[PDB]
Amino acid sequence: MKTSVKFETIFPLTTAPLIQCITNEITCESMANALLYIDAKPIMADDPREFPQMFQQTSALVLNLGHLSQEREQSLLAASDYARQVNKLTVVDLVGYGASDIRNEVGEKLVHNQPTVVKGNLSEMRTFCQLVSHPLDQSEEAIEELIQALRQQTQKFPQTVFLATGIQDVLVSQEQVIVLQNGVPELDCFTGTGDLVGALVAALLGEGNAPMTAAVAAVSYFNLCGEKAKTKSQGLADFRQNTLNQLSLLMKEKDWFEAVKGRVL
Amino acid sequence: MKTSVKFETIFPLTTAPLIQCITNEITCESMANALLYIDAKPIMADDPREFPQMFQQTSALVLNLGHLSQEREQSLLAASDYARQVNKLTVVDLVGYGASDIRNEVGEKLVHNQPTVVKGNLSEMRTFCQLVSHPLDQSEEAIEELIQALRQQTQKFPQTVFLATGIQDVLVSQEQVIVLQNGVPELDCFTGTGDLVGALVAALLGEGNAPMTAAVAAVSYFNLCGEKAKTKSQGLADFRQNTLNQLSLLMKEKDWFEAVKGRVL
Amino acid sequence: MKTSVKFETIFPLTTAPLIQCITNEITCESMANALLYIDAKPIMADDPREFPQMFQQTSALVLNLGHLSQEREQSLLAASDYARQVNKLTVVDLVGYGASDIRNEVGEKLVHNQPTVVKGNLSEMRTFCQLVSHPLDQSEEAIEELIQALRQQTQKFPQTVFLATGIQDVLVSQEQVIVLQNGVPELDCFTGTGDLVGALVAALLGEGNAPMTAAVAAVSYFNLCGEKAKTKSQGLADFRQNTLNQLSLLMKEKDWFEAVKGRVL
Ligand SMILES: Nc1ncnc2c1ncn2[C@@H]1O[C@H](COP(=O)(O)OP(=O)(O)O)[C@@H](O)[C@H]1O
Ligand SMILES: Nc1ncnc2c1ncn2[C@@H]1O[C@H](COP(=O)(O)OP(=O)(O)O)[C@@H](O)[C@H]1O
Ligand SMILES: Nc1ncnc2c1ncn2[C@@H]1O[C@H](COP(=O)(O)OP(=O)(O)O)[C@@H](O)[C@H]1O
Repeated sequence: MKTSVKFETIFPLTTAPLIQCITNEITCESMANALLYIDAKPIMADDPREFPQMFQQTSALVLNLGHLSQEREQSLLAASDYARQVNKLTVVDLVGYGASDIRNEVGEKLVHNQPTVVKGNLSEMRTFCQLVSHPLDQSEEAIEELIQALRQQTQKFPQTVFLATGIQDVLVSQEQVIVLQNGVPELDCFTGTGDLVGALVAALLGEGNAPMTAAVAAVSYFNLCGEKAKTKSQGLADFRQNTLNQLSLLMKEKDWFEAVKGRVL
Repeated sequence: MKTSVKFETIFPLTTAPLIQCITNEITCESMANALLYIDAKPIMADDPREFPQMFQQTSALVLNLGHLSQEREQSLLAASDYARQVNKLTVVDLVGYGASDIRNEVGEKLVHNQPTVVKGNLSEMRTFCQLVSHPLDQSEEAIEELIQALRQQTQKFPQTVFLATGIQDVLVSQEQVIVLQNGVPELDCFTGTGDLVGALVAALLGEGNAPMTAAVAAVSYFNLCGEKAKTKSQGLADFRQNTLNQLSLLMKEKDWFEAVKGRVL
Repeated sequence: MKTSVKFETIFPLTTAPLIQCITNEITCESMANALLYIDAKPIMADDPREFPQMFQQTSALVLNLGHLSQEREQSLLAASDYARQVNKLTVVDLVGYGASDIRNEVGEKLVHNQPTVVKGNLSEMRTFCQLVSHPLDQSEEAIEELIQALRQQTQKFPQTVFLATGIQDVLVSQEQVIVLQNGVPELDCFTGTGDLVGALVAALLGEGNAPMTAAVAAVSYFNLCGEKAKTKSQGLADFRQNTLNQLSLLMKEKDWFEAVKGRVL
């Protein structure tokens, strides 16, 4: 990949950044492990009463829309407002956007507070951009449609980078459009791959990387962990285990990023 | 096993059914993974505000009694009523029935809404049938006692199949009594085997299988995954990993179901 | 280790003790598995409405301060009061103590009810003892400072054993001061090692062991599982898997405890 992104220097993380995750109860054990496996320090606290003291210590924040409830709604909106008040680097992951009105309402509010990164899968982001969601949507036509939609969003949210994940990943900012083409289809066959990509982005933001760099490196690294894992694995449980294991190993190969496939458009 | 159940055709699932799990926070990561490993699509949302929109999309529902709380109680009773109003295929898993009055009260209400399948372990189901719970209860006498008790229940709940899990599994409907004898004792030595069997039943119901077929195939497949896993495993963590891994592999053997042991009584 | 602690007899557990965990949602799947892997029987129920009936059945209780919320606060304080009223053996794990006032307030209340064991990492326990938390704090000076601080606490809480975990582990009671030196640094690189040590202590208390014995054996066994796991492992996911696996295997070596390193001071 012909790119401005300086991959050689991303890993290992050296500041042990504290990454606070206001996240769902389904994938949180694995999100905490992911973050530790790349030398970040996870904290999963979400009680608003702690925010003043916590936010002083954290380097970045994950606001994950998954498994909504009245309690998670209070935390998410409280953390989003507060993150805006104190300029906390923030990744918003629109898990389930489009599933219901209530999710959409909460999701829209998070994005309105102008986070560092907004993230989702193709379906969620298309829905966020008010496009139809019919895959047919991974076509070159549909990708170009979403790129344009996301570029219109970055005009309203000019300090926010948008990430849509899929067979190809689409990253859009006010400055760049990047399409990435790593990973394997088995990365859809265990729970939390999207959630963990969110946490990895936050981790890189917290270490000090620029937003598009954080997004491109997090997605690339995780997807290349999948690629390696597929070669070593038989069965999906085993494939999952190896992907998570690679988070701590792929790093050690001086030239892991040579496998990155993607265009800056 | 001399049986009417057409195992050859159960796997692989081809409709990618969306299975909604209103379940406990202990085993939910593994329930989501289980469902993905057999090509179902898990959704763990439980906020009643979403139900109208979600229920339009889901193919089957898991209502798991585990880790009760006031929030889980509202979700469970709301989902149970609504599932009845719209005839959603539903598996009720009476995790912990007998532990407390409050669990029993919630549990009874779920069963009163007449789900497709009611499930628990021997102890829970015996208690549900108002039998003593003293194992002594896995004896041929005690099994025959429970069969009769469950047959009396299917008279009140004639559209519901009952599953009691154990060394031997007991399945009772208004039409059939089946005893299954697969699995290994190590399937009691990691958390969630019962919970995942519930989710697998829902998955098969959602794909389109008849209830007793769904129950018999889910239990058999999971227990045969255990049998295979034991031959490859040393240590319980390792045994767990391999059981979960087999969910995605055993399927691929054209004749996995030849290992099924059980009588139609 | 020259010690009064009779390790030969700790494992295997033979009473299948029921250990109730009022714990965080991050590491609970693994805490339940841990307990099963050493032949305890986990129950993760935390609704106060069940306590009267549950407490009749449980052998020991884990009160984990992690992932605080208004719901977890009610459960924790309710369970702590009740455990005191009925003399339930209780392990209090001060996860996150020092992070916020609200955590501290809840934590102090748990310790004020005089549990069997209070546990945390060096940082948390130092903060509990009102010491500064700057590692510099693992020095021989800082260890001696904490020992003295903990001895002053056991004067207020003379029926409570205190455990501070780290490179070296510090155990203090009114009768003994013990420093342990097993484990490997990778035990900080997956989530829940501290949480699981808490559950293991409870498990040994529930089986019938004296408090300091329970604490010393739980910490030693878990840390020696890590030591073995490191020799078999490549990558952190893999190291985690093997540590958890060893919980069920190391036991089987007649002389596992010969590897224990530590002084009674
Ligand atoms: N079919 C695929 N081929 C290659 N990479 C994939 C595929 N599906 C998902 N991924 C990758 O795995 C990660 C998870 O993305 P995705 O599954 O789209 O998230 P979600 O869990 O929110 O639906 C992303 O980094 C994505 O690039
Ligand atoms: N001792 C055993 N031998 C064979 N199969 C077992 C044994 N214990 C449990 N199983 C199987 O494992 C699955 C889990 O059942 P069980 O452990 O009874 O559920 P629960 O977790 O609700 O107590 C069931 O399909 C059951 O048939
Ligand atoms: N660097 C280390 N070297 C040896 N053992 C360790 C190390 N770090 C942690 N442990 C051990 O692993 C277990 C987890 O302790 P710790 O990581 O301090 O808990 P927490 O998760 O609460 O911070 C303890 O039994 C401790 O002795």
